[PDB]
Amino acid sequence: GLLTDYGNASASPWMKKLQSVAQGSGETFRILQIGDSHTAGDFFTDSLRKRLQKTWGDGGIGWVYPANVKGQRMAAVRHNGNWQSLTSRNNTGDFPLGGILAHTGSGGSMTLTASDGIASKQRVSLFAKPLLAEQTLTVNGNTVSANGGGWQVLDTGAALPLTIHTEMPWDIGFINIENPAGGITVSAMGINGAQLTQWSKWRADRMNDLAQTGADLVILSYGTNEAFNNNIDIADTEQKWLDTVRQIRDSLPAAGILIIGAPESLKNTLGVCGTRPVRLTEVQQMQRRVARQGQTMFWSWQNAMGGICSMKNWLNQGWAAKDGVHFSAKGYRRAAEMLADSLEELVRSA
Repeated sequence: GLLTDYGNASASPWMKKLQSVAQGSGETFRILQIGDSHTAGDFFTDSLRKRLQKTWGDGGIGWVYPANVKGQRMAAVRHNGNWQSLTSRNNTGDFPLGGILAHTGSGGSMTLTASDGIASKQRVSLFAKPLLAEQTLTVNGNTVSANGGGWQVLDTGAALPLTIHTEMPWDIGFINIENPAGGITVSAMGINGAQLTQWSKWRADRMNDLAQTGADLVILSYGTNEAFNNNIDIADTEQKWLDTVRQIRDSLPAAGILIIGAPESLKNTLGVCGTRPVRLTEVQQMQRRVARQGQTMFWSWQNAMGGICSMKNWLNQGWAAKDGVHFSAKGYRRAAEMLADSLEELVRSA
C-alpha cells in the first residue's frame, strides 16, 4: 500500500545483498537518505536507523556531520571541537555531496563521541579537501595524508571516541564510521529548507562523491519546500528530477532508489482541516510519476499519515508541530516506523 515498487526489488542486486546481510554475511548495507528539514532533524532517519539495525544488524553510525550544524541534528554522535561548519542552505561554496563542509583551521581539533550504541574499533572514511596537496591530518594519532589536491575520500581505521587533528587547514565533508562486523547503516544527509534541484549548489563532481558513499539504498526525501514555491514549474522540475534519478543510477549502478512523497503540509492551520499549499498536490503527483518513469520505489508519506486532511489531526494530537509543516519527535518516529514496516515486508516477500 504505502510502498509502491515501480522497479523489481525482488530481482535487484541490492535486495540480494540485503538478504545476504540478513543471514550474517558480515557485509555492510548502506542506506543513505538525502533530503530537507525532516531529514536534517534526524528524528525520522534515527527511528529508521534503530528499527532496521535491530532487524538486520548494527553496522555502525554511518556518514555523519564533521561538526555541529546550526539548526540541524545528529542523533548517533556528539561533536566537541573548534571546526566551523558551512552549509548550502544560505551559502555558496565548493560543497561535496550533502551540502555541508567544515573549516578546520590550523591547530584544528574535533572529537566525535558515539551517543548510545557500541564504542570500540571502526572503519573510518572522510570527505576532505586539503589547502595543499600531500597535506596530512591525524585520526586518533595516526597520520593520514591526501593524494593530490581537491576533494577526495580519506580511508583509515580508528575507534570511537574519534579525534581528528589538523595542523594546517582542511575542509571536511561527511565522515563515515562503520563497524567491521557489518550490518546496516542509515546516513542522514539533510539540509533545512532544501529542494532536490538544489544539488546544483554543490560541486560539479558531486556524483563522484555519491559513487564513493557506497550507498546500497538511496532515499530521496523532498517535496515540502518545492510545494511552497507558488510559481514552481512542475514540468521543468519533473525533468530535473528524472535527470537526477538517472544520474544516481549511473553513479551507483547497484543501488536501489526510494522516493519519499511529501507529507501533507498546511499553508495555514485555521481550517479544522487546514488549507494546503497551492502547489502541494502537483508536487506529490510529480514525485510519483518520477518514481514510475525512473523505475524507483515510492513511499507515500501523505498516505502514511492517513491521506488528505490528516495534518491538522496530527497537529491536534501533538504528532506534528504547530506550524502544520514540521513534525514532533514522536511524529517523525511514528512515520519512520511505518516506512521500516513497509521495507521489512518488501524484503520478507523474499
